[PDB]
Amino acid sequence: TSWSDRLQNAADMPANMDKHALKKYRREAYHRVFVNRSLAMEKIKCFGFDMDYTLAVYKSPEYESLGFELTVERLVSIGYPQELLSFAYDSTFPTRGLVFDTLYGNLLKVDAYGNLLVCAHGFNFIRGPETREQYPNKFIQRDDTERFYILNTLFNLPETYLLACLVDFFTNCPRYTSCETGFKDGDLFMSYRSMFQDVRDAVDWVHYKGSLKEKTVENLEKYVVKDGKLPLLLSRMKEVGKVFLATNSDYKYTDKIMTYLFDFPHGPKPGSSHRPWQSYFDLILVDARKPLFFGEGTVLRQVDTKTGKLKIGTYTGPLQHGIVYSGGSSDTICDLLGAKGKDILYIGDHIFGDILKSKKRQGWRTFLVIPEFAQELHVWTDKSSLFEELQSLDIFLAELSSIQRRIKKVTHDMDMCYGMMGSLFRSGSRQTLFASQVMRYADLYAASFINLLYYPFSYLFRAAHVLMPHES
Amino acid sequence: TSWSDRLQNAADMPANMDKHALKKYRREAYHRVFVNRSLAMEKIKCFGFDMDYTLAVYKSPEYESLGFELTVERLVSIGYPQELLSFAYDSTFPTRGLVFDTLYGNLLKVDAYGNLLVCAHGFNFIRGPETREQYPNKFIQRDDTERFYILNTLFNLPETYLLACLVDFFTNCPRYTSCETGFKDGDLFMSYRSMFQDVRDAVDWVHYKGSLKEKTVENLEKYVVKDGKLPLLLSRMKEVGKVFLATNSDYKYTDKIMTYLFDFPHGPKPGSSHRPWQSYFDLILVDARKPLFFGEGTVLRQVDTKTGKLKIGTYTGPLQHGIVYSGGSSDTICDLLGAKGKDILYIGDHIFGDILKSKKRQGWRTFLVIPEFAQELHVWTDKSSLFEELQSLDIFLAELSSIQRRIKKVTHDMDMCYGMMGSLFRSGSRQTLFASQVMRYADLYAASFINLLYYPFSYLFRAAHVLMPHES
Amino acid sequence: TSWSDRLQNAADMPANMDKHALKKYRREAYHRVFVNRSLAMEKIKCFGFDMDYTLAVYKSPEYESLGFELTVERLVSIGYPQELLSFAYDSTFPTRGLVFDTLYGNLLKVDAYGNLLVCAHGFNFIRGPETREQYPNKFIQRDDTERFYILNTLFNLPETYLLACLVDFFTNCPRYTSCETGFKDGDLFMSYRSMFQDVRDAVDWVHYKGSLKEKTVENLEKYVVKDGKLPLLLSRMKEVGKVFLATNSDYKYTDKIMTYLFDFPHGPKPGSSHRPWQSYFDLILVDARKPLFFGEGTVLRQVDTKTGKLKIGTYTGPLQHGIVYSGGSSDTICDLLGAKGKDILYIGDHIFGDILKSKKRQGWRTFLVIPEFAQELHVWTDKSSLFEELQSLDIFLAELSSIQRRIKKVTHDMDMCYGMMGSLFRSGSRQTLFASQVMRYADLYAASFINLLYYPFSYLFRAAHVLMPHES
Amino acid sequence: TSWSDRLQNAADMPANMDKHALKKYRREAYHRVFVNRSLAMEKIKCFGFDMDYTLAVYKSPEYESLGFELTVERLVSIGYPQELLSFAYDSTFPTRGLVFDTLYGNLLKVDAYGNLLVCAHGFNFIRGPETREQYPNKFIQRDDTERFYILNTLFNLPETYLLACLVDFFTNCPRYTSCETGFKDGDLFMSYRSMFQDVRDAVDWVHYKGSLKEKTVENLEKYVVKDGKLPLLLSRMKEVGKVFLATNSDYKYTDKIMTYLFDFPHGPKPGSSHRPWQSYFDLILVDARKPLFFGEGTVLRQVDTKTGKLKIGTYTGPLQHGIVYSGGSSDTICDLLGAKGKDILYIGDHIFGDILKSKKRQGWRTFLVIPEFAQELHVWTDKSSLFEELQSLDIFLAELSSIQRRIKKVTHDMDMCYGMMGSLFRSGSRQTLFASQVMRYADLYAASFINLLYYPFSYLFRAAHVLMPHES
Repeated sequence: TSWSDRLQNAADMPANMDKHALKKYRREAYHRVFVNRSLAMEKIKCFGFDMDYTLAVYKSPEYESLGFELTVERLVSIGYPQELLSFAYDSTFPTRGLVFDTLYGNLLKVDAYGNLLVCAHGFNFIRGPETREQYPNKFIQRDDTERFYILNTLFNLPETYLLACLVDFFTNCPRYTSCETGFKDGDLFMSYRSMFQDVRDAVDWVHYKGSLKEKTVENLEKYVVKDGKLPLLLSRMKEVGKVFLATNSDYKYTDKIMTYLFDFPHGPKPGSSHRPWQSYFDLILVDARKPLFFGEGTVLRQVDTKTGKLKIGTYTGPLQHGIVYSGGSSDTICDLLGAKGKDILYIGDHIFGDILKSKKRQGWRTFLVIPEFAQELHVWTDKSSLFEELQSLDIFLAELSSIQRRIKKVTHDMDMCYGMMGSLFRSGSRQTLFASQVMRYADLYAASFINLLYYPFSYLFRAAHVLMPHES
Repeated sequence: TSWSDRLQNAADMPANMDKHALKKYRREAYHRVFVNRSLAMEKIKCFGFDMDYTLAVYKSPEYESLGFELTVERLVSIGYPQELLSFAYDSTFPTRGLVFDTLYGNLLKVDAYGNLLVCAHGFNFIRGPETREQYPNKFIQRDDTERFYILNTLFNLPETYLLACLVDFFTNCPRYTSCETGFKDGDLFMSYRSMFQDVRDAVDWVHYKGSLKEKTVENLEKYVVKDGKLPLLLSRMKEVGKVFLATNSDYKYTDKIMTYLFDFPHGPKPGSSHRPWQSYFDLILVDARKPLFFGEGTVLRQVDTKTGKLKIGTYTGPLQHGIVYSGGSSDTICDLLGAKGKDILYIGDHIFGDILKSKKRQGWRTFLVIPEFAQELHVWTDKSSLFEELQSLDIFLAELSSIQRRIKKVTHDMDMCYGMMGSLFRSGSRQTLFASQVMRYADLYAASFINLLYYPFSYLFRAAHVLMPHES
Repeated sequence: TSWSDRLQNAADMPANMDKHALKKYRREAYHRVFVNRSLAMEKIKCFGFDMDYTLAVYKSPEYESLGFELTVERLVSIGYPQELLSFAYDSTFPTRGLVFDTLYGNLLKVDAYGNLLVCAHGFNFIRGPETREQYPNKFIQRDDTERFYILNTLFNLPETYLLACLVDFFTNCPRYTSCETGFKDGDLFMSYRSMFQDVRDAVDWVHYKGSLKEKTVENLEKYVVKDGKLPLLLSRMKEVGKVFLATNSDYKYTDKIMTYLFDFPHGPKPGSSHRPWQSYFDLILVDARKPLFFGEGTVLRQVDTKTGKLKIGTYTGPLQHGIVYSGGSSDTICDLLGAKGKDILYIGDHIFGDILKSKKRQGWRTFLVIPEFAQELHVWTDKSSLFEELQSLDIFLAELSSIQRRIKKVTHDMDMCYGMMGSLFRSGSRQTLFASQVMRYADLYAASFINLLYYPFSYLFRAAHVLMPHES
Repeated sequence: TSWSDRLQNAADMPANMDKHALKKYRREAYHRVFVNRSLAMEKIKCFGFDMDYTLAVYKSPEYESLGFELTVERLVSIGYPQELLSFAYDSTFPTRGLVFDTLYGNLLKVDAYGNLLVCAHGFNFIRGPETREQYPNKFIQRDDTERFYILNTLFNLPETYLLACLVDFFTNCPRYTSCETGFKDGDLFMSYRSMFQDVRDAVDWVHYKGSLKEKTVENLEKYVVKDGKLPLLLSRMKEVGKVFLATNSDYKYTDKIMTYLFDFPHGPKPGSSHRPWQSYFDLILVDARKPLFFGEGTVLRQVDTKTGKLKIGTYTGPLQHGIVYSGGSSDTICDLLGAKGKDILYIGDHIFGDILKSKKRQGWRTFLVIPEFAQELHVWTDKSSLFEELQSLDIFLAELSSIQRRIKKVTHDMDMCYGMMGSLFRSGSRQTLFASQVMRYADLYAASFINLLYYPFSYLFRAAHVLMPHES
């Protein structure tokens, strides 16, 4: 059972909007919205969305596997060895948020301070003392963006696995000699940095020039979660505020995906007339180019929705019914909707991108969708006895060895319940960079934004005030 | 009673090193070290220091007043009006960490998200609704460094006050017409941005070219806290690890100040032979140019300690006894002392500078000295009933107006106990940017690093593990 | 008769290598090599070439017309109006080296100092006094690269004409309102800058992603000049020095074009065995990325010549027979051939690019091919009586009005003999920027590098020494 | 007899303004204005000047020697060896326009293409073949500004000589070991790059913070050429156009120097009332910050001429009588004087700076003052038989060894007549970079702008039209 299986199981359920049923439902951890900073929903005047992995949650592991396969095919196409074609995506390996070290060809799981939690070279998980040879301080400077690439998006899951497969393959292929920084084949030297750049370029190519979108749209039921409660929640949002879409995707793809997402034999609820997806939005903006969107942005354009092409000219007019915009900036949204940043709840999955930038640059309120959380929460709740043991061990050690070996063992057994690279949010008792970023920049979070359906219009989401050590 | 009065009162006390006395002493909040992240002192192999406002804590408000007076004199010298000479420093106005908005000429106190807590234009504190005219979202983008300057150092206290004095003066002087972005005098327009740049340039000039250092060194008893326990703690550090100085100051000034700091008729303890200040350090580095120091740094040079001039040439040799270094980088320290970053505890007052950068760039452990904390902690403890009331009011409001007016009143009365710009760490129930940065980057903090004297050699400083909302 | 007709007529002639015949032939202006700086051919050890418009001279106006048509089709494809499809390339309009002013939508012909010689808005040639409204000093700052784009390559001929066609079209189309900086259609505004960027992007797309290369290679006889003397000259060069190819083109295209260029039923001369094009080169380098090539370059790669794909890895080996390189830098050539810059004669058409950069960055000797010179020289020689009259008029005016009107008339009549935008090299008595750049950076120049065939192995090309005014 | 002796001898002569006398006087090469591009004086509406080395020509070698001595004193002051104090300026060594190679510590004289003409390491002039070890292509990339510094101003004459003295000193001092890129003293290594940076910093310090200006103004007769014809020419300019000063110097220094320059017991001519220097200018601008001046410039300020300080505020008003401006941009001049660039003749000595930039950025007309030309022209005319022999030898060699040795000998003997580094304008038959830049960017040039006094109001300065080789 993948995280998207959990999402689809919940998607198949009809909405019981009886107030006591709703109160009962959001008691359950899987239907809750979690709160890092207090948020009075009555003050939200505009609800904004990203599309990919937010409105359109791609099914796992099918979609990752498709991306993986097409990326492999592209690399072979440009000259990588035929053996790559024998690789097959394995969802049990990657966790989101890993760092690829282009100098030494390692995948690293780090905390918020750049401390090493896990280090794998290909499929070889490197123990603590061997890690010191390459990382003397068990630390990386993660903003050395020439060396380190942080694989923070769900689109980066296939390349996370592909990188490890490639390191493994070249290491074990007798044609290549393994060196500290890459592989030697006579008078050719393939650095890990060049290999990474080829992988990155290929993934980009698959998305922008290859067949990924075409293969997705030709089998939307295989690849995209669909939930009849989606128009219900969007219609409710539109009763109390404005609703907008701001997506990096182009109009043609957006239209295909959104049409699918709303393709039911009814509108907001069973028995109601179906309505086009566009009617659920006060403002639709495609080709957003986030994160540049949250700064200078790009020229505001208008989509000719008959052809899917841009009209000639920068668009200088007002918000009008039926118009679809392209490019622009976050200020476009504010201006056209008459909103100030704190009046906006922006809903998306890109934590290091949309969510961080909308918060830091514009003071928008944020809701982070974490598609994998459906599965993570299962594991967290099922294995809470392991975590509790780990807490007790840390506490007992501190108050003053055999205890350290036990801590290592429990840490490993806990982490392996999530996958080879462990939980998105931690390794044992140590939080990841990703966990830290969610706490810092996501006002609210959940496995799906559909969980807002279970809270009333003017709910006050509450978090405890943070105190300094001397104030506590 | 200023914060430096508190520091000097504690400095005058002899050290009772009986273990039970030490345990009793660090119970008291004023002699504690506070802990944001756990730190096992037994793992620290090197103790590093900054000088200014760390080893050499300048007395308040005398030193700020001197800086203020010399900066005013410099501005008048370059053509500012003679009326500036009637200004007098007032320590009850500035709090450290305010943001000068060069567009509208306001001092702003913000939270970690750029939300406005306080806004003053000159000496006029602007209420919430009037704040919306210039800050529609009650928010600033604090990394818009062309517009906003964050006054984060204690050296910035006099200019914090001077900026407000200047805005007040020009506003009320009939020769000038007050405009949105500056002041008009016929065919001359002085923007707030140009005024700020003159102030910044003048403060820099006073420190680097003017008489501030000369006036300080000619009356060190007036201007610099002195504590006989300083050589005791440094000598104890040197029994268990290496000790280093890394200061932006030049050798000649460093030598004057450090000689004063060690000028007692004894060495580490009463009855022991006096020893030169240099003997307490395994490595002395001046002209550090932090924060560039924590990246590429500058060429490593050697000081001719007879002349106080640099020797000709980049220094390419090993650590040797009696050598004093100039420039270099954080890697110099690591290389010469044989240390990895987590083996180092770096002690300084510059949170946004040395402490943040040493942590983020190098994974050093950090101890933040906060000179004003001696006074802040007094006020915090004396007015804890006001804070507790504020907590109860927030809690009562949330569980569902007259209560809001009460919250505003209590917030104001609490804040005014600290000064006109309130606590370094908060306004009412809201934490400042500065508080957030201390929590994030200072592993340990206190009003003085001398508080380490009260903890044993291998003490384990403990902080609770942070949990995400769904983990709690 | 186009310039490429002249080149092909000369290409059809067999080579008479009798020394007296060769001496007679290079007497004629059309078969001469012209000399800006003295060059002793005996000191040249390496002859290097570009491919496009150097070895492979595209036929005119056919090739420009193809590029024009495909660029138009691309613009219509992305949403430009269908009326564009009625445009047809006109070779009598563009001259190479014009400046597009993206602010006001003008094509400008300038001198080396940025002084305006010609200004056309669409097809309206703007007289001197109307030019002052937009160019008060009849001057542009040509290095303001945000505003001005210099159309210096033969690939820029179709877009030169397309820009004028578009300005004309939008000006005369009643749907658009002509404004100073672009065109208004209700709530859409198309700036000249945005229009130019679309044109530039479309031309790039046609070359890199569209069908231009495919359409060229499917009818090479229509599109590419072919000369049996080419292998004769290259074989002679290889008797006295090394020969190299450095092209921005990819291997697959290079191979198609070069195979065509050498496809005769003989090798260097009639009666000799045919030899593959690769055998004429000591070093073949594709994907050169000039001008970056003349600085840091890119990673050196090796082409798998069976597949046309790159081999995996940076190539670290020596020059070997049959290897084809990709990327690298000008230092690659020097290292592998054992050459110093002044030992190299580099032959190309890109004056502002390859020729200027190889000279300035590396001190290479340069030979500039100017494909249009075959026609320009015809016109120059036929209309020399007009030029002589113009000289006499300038001289008579200076020694001290009706004469100015005559000067304007003769200038116009002369210029119109070349085309609507006049000579590549001048307007009347004033030299263009392009002329100045040829003099400054091309040691040698001619309509074809084949003219080197008519000079002996160790010929001394001589130019007069330049004297300052006080030295003369 | 120095070049400034020649200038002062001509300065001492009264002006005979009889038209036939003026015609006779400017026949002589020393009183001529030389012409690179034609210039109709009747079209000039504004005459602009720099001050230093233009209006105020510093006497040689006295002024260079003063600068040299103060720079040496500063280096010794910051820790250079006492032996530096024995150096003494020698005007026979430096020629302006040399390139310091910070990698290998050489002074280089180059042509316009970066080809090496002369190479000296300290005082050792390196012959051609030894030059190849460090410069394999006898070429430098002169825009590699990290490595090469071009000493283009007369203020750079003392440091030109100082650099050679320092290389010589360290080479011959037994304490230092000479290495390829600097000097080793045990564990100290002084690179040539660090040595150059110290020299550059010291020269800057002498001008901006040291005593150079003070020592100059206390003995203006020793240090500054003075000519009673200066107010005569400026007064004549003001009869036909506007006159402006744009100087990088501050007001206080400008006022001292200009007051001296006009301190005669008369005004424009003997017998006329003296008038203040300011009355000769329609616009006076100080603190110009050229070359930034010719782009964005700096904020326009107004000088309080009573105090010599800036008034508070950006100046937003019109041109008014008696105002003195500070900062601003070249557009300030155009706006306030109502001029377009080609209406302006700008007169200065900084060829690579003011003259090049005003021409390239703004299309101003240019007059280059070359103070050394007074002496260079003497040598040129006296040794023209050597140059003529050299021309004959080059010509005889070309038409086809003993002749090459003769060419080298004559080249050396000619060059040595000018000084150790030869003529500003050439080495033998090869022109320097400086010569090329004068031809390219100075419309007019002479040893002094006073030579304009000898041409009538509406003189047409004529230069021959440049033709390409195929046009000739």
